[PDB]
Amino acid sequence: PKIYTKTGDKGFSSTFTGERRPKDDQVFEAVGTTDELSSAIGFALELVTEKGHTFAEELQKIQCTLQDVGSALATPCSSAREAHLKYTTFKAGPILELEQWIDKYTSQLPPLTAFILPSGGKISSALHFCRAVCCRAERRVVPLVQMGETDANVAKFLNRLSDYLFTLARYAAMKEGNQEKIYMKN
Amino acid sequence: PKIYTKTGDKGFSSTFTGERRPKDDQVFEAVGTTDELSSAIGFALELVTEKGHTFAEELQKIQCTLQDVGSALATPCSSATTFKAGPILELEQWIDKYTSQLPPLTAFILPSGGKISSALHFCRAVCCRAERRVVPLVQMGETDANVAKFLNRLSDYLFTLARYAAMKEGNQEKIYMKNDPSAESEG
Amino acid sequence: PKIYTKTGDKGFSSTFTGERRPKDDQVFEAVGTTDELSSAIGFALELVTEKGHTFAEELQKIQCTLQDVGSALATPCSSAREAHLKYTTFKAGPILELEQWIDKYTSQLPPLTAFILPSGGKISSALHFCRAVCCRAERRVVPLVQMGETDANVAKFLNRLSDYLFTLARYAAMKEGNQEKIYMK
Ligand SMILES: Nc1ncnc2c1ncn2[C@@H]1O[C@H](COP(=O)(O)OP(=O)(O)OP(=O)(O)O)[C@@H](O)[C@H]1O
Ligand SMILES: Nc1ncnc2c1ncn2[C@@H]1O[C@H](COP(=O)(O)OP(=O)(O)OP(=O)(O)O)[C@@H](O)[C@H]1O
Ligand SMILES: Nc1ncnc2c1ncn2[C@@H]1O[C@H](COP(=O)(O)OP(=O)(O)OP(=O)(O)O)[C@@H](O)[C@H]1O
Ligand SMILES: [K+]
Ligand SMILES: [K+]
Ligand SMILES: [K+]
Ligand SMILES: [K+]
Ligand SMILES: [K+]
Ligand SMILES: [K+]
Ligand SMILES: [Mg+2]
Ligand SMILES: [Mg+2]
Ligand SMILES: [Mg+2]
Ligand SMILES: [Mg+2]
Repeated sequence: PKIYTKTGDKGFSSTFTGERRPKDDQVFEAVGTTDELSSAIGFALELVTEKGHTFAEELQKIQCTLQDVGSALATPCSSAREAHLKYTTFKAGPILELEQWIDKYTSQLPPLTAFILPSGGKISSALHFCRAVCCRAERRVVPLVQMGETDANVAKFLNRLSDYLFTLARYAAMKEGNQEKIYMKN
Repeated sequence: PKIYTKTGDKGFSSTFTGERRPKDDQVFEAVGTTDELSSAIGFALELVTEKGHTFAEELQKIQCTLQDVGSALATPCSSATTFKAGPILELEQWIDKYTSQLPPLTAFILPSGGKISSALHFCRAVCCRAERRVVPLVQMGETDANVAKFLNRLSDYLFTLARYAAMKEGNQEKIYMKNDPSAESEG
Repeated sequence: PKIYTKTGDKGFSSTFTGERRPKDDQVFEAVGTTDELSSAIGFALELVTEKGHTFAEELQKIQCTLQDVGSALATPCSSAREAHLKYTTFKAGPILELEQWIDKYTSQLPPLTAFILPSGGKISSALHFCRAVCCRAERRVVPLVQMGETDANVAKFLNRLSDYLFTLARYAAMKEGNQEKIYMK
């Protein structure tokens, strides 16, 4: 069977529960923005792997969890059978692991005091962009959690992930020798 | 007449029909996201040309069609458009060509496979976002249905091209593996 | 302190004026998309500095002004008090400077066309992506201007910045001796 089924050609698509919705539904905005984040991370990962940083494995693990995020988002509670809710439950384990990684890098960084510019070299800049896309994904998940469609832990993970990406960007810039850019109005 | 006319400085702009709409109108959201997609493809194209891949001209032709998509979107029928299906069938022929050079997809791949493949997966995700912005305009009857079908087919092409580029470069794509640091998974 | 306060874990966040609003509120969509634009420019900047182009300094100054844009957006006029005027005020100066920079490059470039594809080399193509994200940021700020939440000059600056990014992309392509790709039917 060809990759193009054409069943999505008139603007509808399927969730994991089998429910079909218009493609501009909040579910597909959330699934799609999570995929956009994972794709941005995938490009940043290519810059890590080539430039000799060592945290590539952490970003790959995050992409795996982002697939679990996408699967949970694609399983709205309002149309989920018993057997589907195995995919709606998003366990909190990965959130705790992000906190442990944030702690690990924070020990090696200078104190964060003021706002910094998104900068610090190619990899740090890419990770700041990933961070911004992650914040956008969070904004897309918030209404689904408010409507009872999605486990609150999905949004908690994305909230914590933007802190991880911020911290990893600062870590990468420090390892490259690039000092943080601080600007204050006036 | 400089490039900055300032006619957009109060938050309104003009469609191709000359109609004034606020810049957050669904028309400009669709036009803008199609332009974002074309721009992402343009950056991927730069990486493709550096590596010497064969499909640089296909991506350039796609950018041309995306300008036609933007033109159609900027011409709502309510204030008027004809997007032919030709480009959709050409995408299908290209997908078929690359699919014939690849194994069937068995594993769930992550966005990965090299700098070029990963850039194409990002273009794929932006293309899906463009599709979501065009769907309400088609459903309202403002835009030719073929515009949404082209964007639907294009994310399939970008996915297939990413896989094809990784194969030609000899790069290992990453596959999904369950991440369960707290041993909470049941099955 | 841990950077993760978890006060955002239930879908709400803070404005600079002390409001709590849901994270999908238009204020955070605008703040977030301006941050996305600044981060995209930061990546473009790294490509520019690898070639030692002096206009890296213009891109870094723009990142600073985008921080001021974000601060203004995060300080909605509906809840601002007297001391918040330091952040709600957005003067016309940065807009006029973009126009001067646009004029500077335009006098060195071939006549303007509306039929170039996003192209012209890695730097030029990256700047065309930044331009598209800039237009998206502008779309997120215009409803806040309409609601009286944000200074009109904030949207004017983002409008002008798209034109600057377009012009700088053309200028980078020319300096590299790169032919831009042209639309064909
Ligand atoms: N534009 C989109 N944005 C976000 N999510 C999407 C979009 N299109 C589809 N999806 C989701 O991603 C899944 C796979 O996408 P796919 O393109 O195979 O589906 P489709 O567009 O419905 O069908 P087809 O492309 O074969 O016509 C869908 O089942 C749906 O859950
Ligand atoms: N922020 C935006 N997002 C998406 N599309 C836009 C945006 N602004 C304008 N457009 C569309 O793109 C076309 C060209 O944009 P341009 O920036 O020249 O228009 P403007 O902002 O209305 O005018 P000016 O920038 O000269 O004040 C416009 O005619 C309109 O159709
Ligand atoms: N997802 C988002 N999109 C856009 N802007 C955001 C988002 N989350 C927070 N903000 C804004 O950015 C500021 C800093 O974000 P931060 O992540 O520290 O806040 P939070 O998410 O509310 O708290 P925490 O992350 O500690 O639980 C916030 O005060 C808010 O103004
Ligand atoms: K498909
Ligand atoms: K968006
Ligand atoms: K203009
Ligand atoms: K969009
Ligand atoms: K935080
Ligand atoms: K690069
Ligand atoms: Mg947060
Ligand atoms: Mg223009
Ligand atoms: Mg599809
Ligand atoms: Mg404009």
